[PDB]
Amino acid sequence: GKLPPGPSPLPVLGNLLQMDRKGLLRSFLRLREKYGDVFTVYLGSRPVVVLCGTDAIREALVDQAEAFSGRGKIAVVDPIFQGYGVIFANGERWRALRRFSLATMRDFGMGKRSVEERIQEEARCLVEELRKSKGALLDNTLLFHSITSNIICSIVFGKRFDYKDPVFLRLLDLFFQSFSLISSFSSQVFELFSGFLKYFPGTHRQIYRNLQEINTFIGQSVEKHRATLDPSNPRDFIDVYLLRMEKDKSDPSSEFHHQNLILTVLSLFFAGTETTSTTLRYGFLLMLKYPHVTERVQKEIEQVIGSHRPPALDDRAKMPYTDAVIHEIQRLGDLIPFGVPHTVTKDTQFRGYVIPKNTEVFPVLSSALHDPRYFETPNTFNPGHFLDANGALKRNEGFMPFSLGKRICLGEGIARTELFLFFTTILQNFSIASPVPPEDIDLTPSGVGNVPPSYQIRFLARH
Ligand code: HEM
Ligand SMILES: OC[C@@H]1O[C@@H](O[C@H]2[C@@H](O)[C@H](O)[C@H](OCCCCCC3CCCCC3)O[C@@H]2CO)[C@H](O)[C@@H](O)[C@@H]1O
Ligand SMILES: OC[C@@H]1O[C@@H](O[C@H]2[C@@H](O)[C@H](O)[C@H](OCCCCCC3CCCCC3)O[C@@H]2CO)[C@H](O)[C@@H](O)[C@@H]1O
Repeated sequence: GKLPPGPSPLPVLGNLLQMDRKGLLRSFLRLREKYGDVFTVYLGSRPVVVLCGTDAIREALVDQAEAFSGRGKIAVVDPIFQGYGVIFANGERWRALRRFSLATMRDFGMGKRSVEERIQEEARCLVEELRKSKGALLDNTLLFHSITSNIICSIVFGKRFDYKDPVFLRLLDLFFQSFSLISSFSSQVFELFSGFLKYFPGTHRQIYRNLQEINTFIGQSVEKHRATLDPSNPRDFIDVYLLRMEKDKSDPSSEFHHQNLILTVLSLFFAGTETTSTTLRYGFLLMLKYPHVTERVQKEIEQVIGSHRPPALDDRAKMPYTDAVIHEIQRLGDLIPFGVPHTVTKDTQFRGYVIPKNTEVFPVLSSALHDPRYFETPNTFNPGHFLDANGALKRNEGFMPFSLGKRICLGEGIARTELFLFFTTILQNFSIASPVPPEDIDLTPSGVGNVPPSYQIRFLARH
């Protein structure tokens, strides 16, 4: 090869002068145009292989799934995670934590009720809360952050919080503030030059402080769990982990220690809230812009579910139009546009190039989600992208918003359940309106995560 082709770097500065000022995603897409679907870019000293297009991403993450199963650091959060917890671990630590997390989230949670039942109940609480606004203008950001946070709380703490609980809201505010800071231009600069910038004030110090405050709270919950534990009846993720810590106490090689507990719980909040919340927020923005689509979803809800019974996950298979709409919301939403960093786990043979062991790799998910091979109108909201000639749901190789391979989103099922039940339970009970006429609504957004514009909305009780 030897490494994939790319711009010639400077020492220290890497490919700074070949980057685009609009950000990392724009820098990558521009470089793609010159160098092709697989290229090397130096971010500071670090060479990083970038994978664009559906093929290159699948050839890596699926065809060499084990080789591309490594996880890269994110400079602004590494001082917190330090390669612990389920997202940022590698090797055996990652395998053990992922195996445990998959199994546990599937089986243990608030009131012994299933994840689906907990989401249905959160949706019922949400409908009750929206009813109280009586059609007032609101910004739905807070409530969407609240319901997605409450699902993770149900899983990990075995409880949910009232929407107006002030301590819940103080910690929610400072937690979600972190995402904006992580996806900012300043944090992208920090990705490049952290080795220098860590010695100076900046967003990285605010991100650190916010997440440490959350870690303190998680620590306090772990102590409270331990003090109230019934080993015959584990409540939630924390109880199950404590029991595993007990089961492995005599094994100093075990990953099931305190640091992995705190940071795995943090990881579930970090990965499980913002993306799901912003998807819902983006979805409702689209539903304001395209009332004919929203009307059709409501028609389908009426036909399949009706106007009394709450939506259930079983309904989704009978609702291909609504399902296609959710797919298209995720696709156009493109909330994690250049993926979460991977690494190769060994020197890796890829398209004639050799990628040394531990080289970082970015799967540019955006480039699959906008691939014109797979989506006739990639920049236009089109639920027909996911519907066949008989009006049935159709699957698409370009559709990869949860990534692919061994690192695929651990919470894809939960996220899928949340989108379906929240969208349908809301629309079953409320129509929507806003001060801005549909044609005037602007969908224009961004870093590791995408962020749509702020907007007002009215939830109008139907009946
Ligand atoms: C619409 C919502 C969501 C989207 C689009 C999304 C997408 C993603 C993506 C792109 C990744 C990176 C995979 C990779 O490394 O290539 C990821 C990882 C992850 N996600 Fe999600 N996610 C969502 C919601 C959730 C939820 C609700 C949970 C938990 C219940 C969750 C848990 C995780 C975890 C733990 C990882 C790290 C996986 C690993 O490193 O093994 N996600 N997700
Ligand atoms: O050689 C110095 C100058 O080069 C040209 O500008 C270049 C670059 O030198 C110029 O710096 C600019 O790049 C923008 C800086 C990139 C930093 C932004 C990064 C911050 C971190 C994450 C996102 C990327 O874009 C142009 C790309 O062609 C200009 O045409 C001339 O002013 C001059 O020749
Ligand atoms: O006297 C203080 C206690 O009040 C009650 O509630 C506690 C705690 O038990 C309870 O867990 C609560 O937590 C509120 C904060 C929840 C934050 C969770 C966030 C994590 C990150 C994403 C957003 C959600 O804090 C309350 C105030 O201290 C508890 O019922 C009792 O333990 C005790 O009476």
